[PDB]
Order: sequence, then structure tokens, then C-alpha cells
Amino acid sequence: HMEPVLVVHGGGASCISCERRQRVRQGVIRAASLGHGVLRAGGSAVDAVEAAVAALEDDAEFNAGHGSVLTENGDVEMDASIMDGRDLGAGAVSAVRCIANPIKLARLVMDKTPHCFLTGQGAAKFAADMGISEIPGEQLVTERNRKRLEKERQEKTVGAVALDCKGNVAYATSTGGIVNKMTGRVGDSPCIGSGGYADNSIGAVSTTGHGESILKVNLARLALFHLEQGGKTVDEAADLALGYMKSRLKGLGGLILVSRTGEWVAKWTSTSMPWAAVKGGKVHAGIDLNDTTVTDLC
Amino acid sequence: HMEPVLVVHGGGASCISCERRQRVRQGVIRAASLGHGVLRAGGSAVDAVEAAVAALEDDAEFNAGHGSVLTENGDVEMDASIMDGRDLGAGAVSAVRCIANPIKLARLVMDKTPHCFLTGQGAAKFAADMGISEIPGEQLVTERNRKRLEKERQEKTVGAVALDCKGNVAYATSTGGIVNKMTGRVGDSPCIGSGGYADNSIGAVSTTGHGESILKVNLARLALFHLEQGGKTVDEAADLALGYMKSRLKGLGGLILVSRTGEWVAKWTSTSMPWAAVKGGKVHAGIDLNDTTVTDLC
Ligand SMILES: N[C@@H](CC(=O)O)C(=O)O
Ligand SMILES: N[C@@H](CC(=O)O)C(=O)O
Ligand code: NA
Ligand code: NA
Repeated sequence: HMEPVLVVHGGGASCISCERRQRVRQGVIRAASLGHGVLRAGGSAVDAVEAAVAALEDDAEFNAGHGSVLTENGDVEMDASIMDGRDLGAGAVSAVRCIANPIKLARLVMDKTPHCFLTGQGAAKFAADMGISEIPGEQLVTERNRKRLEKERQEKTVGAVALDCKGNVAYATSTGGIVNKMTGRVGDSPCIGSGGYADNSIGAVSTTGHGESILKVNLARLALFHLEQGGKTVDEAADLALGYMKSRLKGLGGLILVSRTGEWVAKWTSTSMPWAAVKGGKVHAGIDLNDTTVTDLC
Repeated sequence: HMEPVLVVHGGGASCISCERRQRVRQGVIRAASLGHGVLRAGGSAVDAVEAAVAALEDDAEFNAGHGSVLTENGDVEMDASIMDGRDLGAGAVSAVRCIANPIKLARLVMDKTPHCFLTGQGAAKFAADMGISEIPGEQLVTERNRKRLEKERQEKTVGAVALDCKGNVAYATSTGGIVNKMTGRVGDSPCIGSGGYADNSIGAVSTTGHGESILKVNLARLALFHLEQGGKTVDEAADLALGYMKSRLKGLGGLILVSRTGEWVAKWTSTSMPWAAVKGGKVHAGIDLNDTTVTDLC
């Protein structure tokens, strides 16, 4: 009968703008609030992370769902994955077009098919089978992302992790990818062990950053490798994982980690990663390393 | 200069016939000699796994390339992945249709793009960009696989590791999937850490078996985790990884492992798994526990 925890992240970045910045803070707080409210109410770890990531999908400030970056086609292709710590259940979708909430489709892949990963037109056909509508792809496009893709041609992720009241853990990750990706490019976010991992015997991670690197070191399984070795903190394990990515590959990013026991951290190696957690009636939140707030829950 | 090594596997099942069993053994032996002849000539670990995996794709007796199993729609959809132990270079393709050699596409993903993983139509557009030609899909279909699909719709993989002369390690895995899979179903094969892993600091692995289980435990990455911990032979590291997958998930499968020092093992918890290894002047081969033969290299 354990003390619930939920942690969310809003994606490793560089400098965040002005008006944009209070609102990003506001977003993670509201998604992690919601996911925690799911847990207080007695719902599962899996329920909480889906809810949190689904709100950060619908939120246009974040690169997942609505708000997703564009491919070299000026097109939205999204990846996402969810896992259950109890029995290792998993669900994931890659290169999905015209679906407002991939994390939901992914959880449907988990509960309703004997598989863990569907891609492209097959995940589209499945969305229909599940009774999910496609939306016009223009709906997911914000004008800021057209200018990002214009620039990236001219010149030169959200997640949550939860411990529920019965002690189960789970993670969820959802992305638009990296701006100007080739068509049908798949990052780490739909990939079990890279975009996140969940196992009740250790804990749960959700990662963000340069996807190819995350893939190559199995970043999420790696934080947990370090944590399952006996005498390390979640905070240490996070940094060793992320250290190995930076130093081995020049790969920056971040993750969020919650342990079997309720411990949690949000670490990043890139310039910033908006995050928030909820535990024991307080809500924590930050973007840079030096704006951490605490505040009594609502 | 290290003594080069090369192992291949032909995937594990419930049973194999007797007319096509001598022919299965011949197949893994030939792909192994082919790949190992590349290493003897000064080709890279990566050259040799592409070459052996590509031969096995072309050998119609194996569920990869020509001879790939059928999805629910009686169609062929293929996955493959390849990895460079030296810099963690990786390349992958999922849900690939009408291409003769999915492993060679995956390698062109590694060397020719800034990405690691392409899927579906994106993989296809990348193939046309590379000069590769679609084939009609009927010619990857065997009659054996038309009848499996029906046997399953009524009632109810290949890979390689190398250590080259300069001591680089690598793997390649290619499959047609599992019979009667959902369109767009992605298995462990194109997934780094699950279908295989290669890291010069440890060794390289290629897996086969229950795809969903393989991904949930990150089976290749795990084999290698035990091995990097110390106190373990390659034999033990693979018993534990596979023993865990089976104890935690009832998932059965196999792997081929080669450590950075030249020691290799082939290991399965399925009834059988075809494999061959070449090292020095001798060729090892087998399917079941009591049928390992060691013969002078030709
Ligand atoms: N991991 C994401 C990008 C990010 O984390 O911001 C991807 O490569 O698909
Ligand atoms: N691992 C393969 C199946 C096998 O190896 O037999 C897949 O599920 O895609
Ligand atoms: Na969003
Ligand atoms: Na074949």
C-alpha cells in the first residue's frame, strides 16, 4: 500500500523562448497533476501515464500529437510506446499519420492485440478497427513548426512514469520525432528499452533527446541496469546512463526515472528539459536546472 | 591480429522435417563459410554479417527474404537490422515489402543516412533512392508458407555475428516475422537491443524466438549485460538471458553470441535452432542438442 508518484517530461531542448516559457511550465504541471489525480483516485500506473502523455499530446507547445514537428515532406509522423511494469506488457506505434493521440493507440496495441508494435498503414488500419477517427493532418501542424522546417532546410518528446498505490510502475513516451526527418524514420520513442522501460522489480524510465543515440545505448534499459546493481540512487543511475551517451556518442538528452520504492529524478545533459512531478501532496516543476519550484497540491 | 569468428543462426521452431533438415543444415553451413570467407579476405565484421544474412535471405528454406512467412493478408512484410560494434552504428528497416534483401537495405540505412530505423513506405522510397528495385511479392512466397498461413487461419528468422581480424564485432538479423501477424506488426528483429546488439567493448548477439518476449526483456542487450558483469562465460550469459525470458514470460527462443575475445556460443530454449560457426579451419553445425557436427573447413 504505497505512496503514489508521477513524473512527466516535455523534451530535451536548447534555449526556450519568452511567452512560450511560462506556458511550457504550465503544461507539464497540468499533465502531471492530471496523471497524479488518476493515481490518487485508485487507477493504475498505466492509466496515469497514458493520461499525462495524452494531455501533453493535445497541448500544442509540445512535440507529440498536436504540436508535433514536421518531416522533410512538411508532414506529421508520430511514434509512441507504453509499458506495464507488472507483467512487462507493451504497446507501441511508429510513423502514424492523422491520429490525434498515439499513446492511446499504443495502449490499445498493448491491451487488444497479441503484439507489441505496429507501424504505418497497419497501425492506421488498427486505429479503424478500434473505432478511432483520422483527423486532417493540417490540424496537427502549428505555424511555428512550418518555420522550424523552413529554417532546417534553408540553413544548417513527452513522457511520464508512475508508481501507483499497489506499487506497479509504467512509462509512456510520445513524439513527433526530430524536425526534417526522412519519411518513415523511427526514433527511440516507440522502442522498448530505448524510449522507456518499466519493470516492477526495478522501476520505470522515459527518455528524450537525440533518438539515434538513445537507440544505440538502449538508454532507458541502461538507467535501470545501473539502478538494479544494488547501491546506487535513481539520481546516480540516471547520470551514468546519460554520461555514457554523451561521452560515447556526443548524444544529449534526458530522462525521468522512478524506482520500485518511490524515488524519482529528472536529469538532463542537454540545455534544458521541462519536467514536473507530484508526490505526497506537493507538485515539483522545472525547465532549467535552477528554476525548480515546490508548491502544495491542488 | 584477432582470429576472425562467424556464427549464424536459422531461427527456432517447434519442429523441422527430415527432407528439408539436411537442406537446412547445408544452408547455415554455407552462409557461415560465405561470411567467414569475407573475414579471411580482410572484410569487416559488418561485411560478413551482411553477406551471411543476405545468403540466408536468398535461401528459400529460411523465414527471411525469399521464404518469409505470411501476414494475415497473405502478404510478405520483412524486418531487419545491422550493427557496428565499433561506433555503435546501426541500421534497420521494418514492414518492408517487395525487396529482395532487407539486410542490405538496413545497411544502406546505417552508412548512407543520419538515421538508424526506417519503416514501410519510407523504407521503400529510400530503396528507390539507392537503386534497389522492387520485385513482385509473389516471388518471396513459397507454397510451404501458403499452407502454414492456412493451417494457422483455420485451427488457431536468420542472423549472424562476426569478430573480424582487427577485432571489430557486429550482428545482423533478418526475418519475415511470425505467421499470421497483423499488417504492420513489428517484431524484435529491427530493434537494437532485442533482435541483436554489437559493442566492441563486449561482444555481439543476434536473437530469434518469440518476438514480443524478446523485445520486452531486451534479449540481446541482456545477454551482453551478464557478460559485461564478470564471473560468466558466454555460455552462462546466454543461459541466463534466455532462462529469464522463459521464466518471466514463458518466451522461448535462441541466440548466437561472440565476445570481443573470440569465444562464441549458440544457445536455444526452443526445441531446435539451426546454426553453424566457422573459426580457424573447422566448421561447427547443428539443429538439436545431440546433432552438433564439427568438420574441416572446405
Ligand atoms: N527522442 C525523439 C526526439 C526527442 O527526444 O526530442 C526522437 O528522436 O524521435
Ligand atoms: N523474432 C521473430 C520471430 C522468430 O525469430 O522466429 C519475430 O517475431 O519477428
Ligand atoms: Na503536443
Ligand atoms: Na530466405
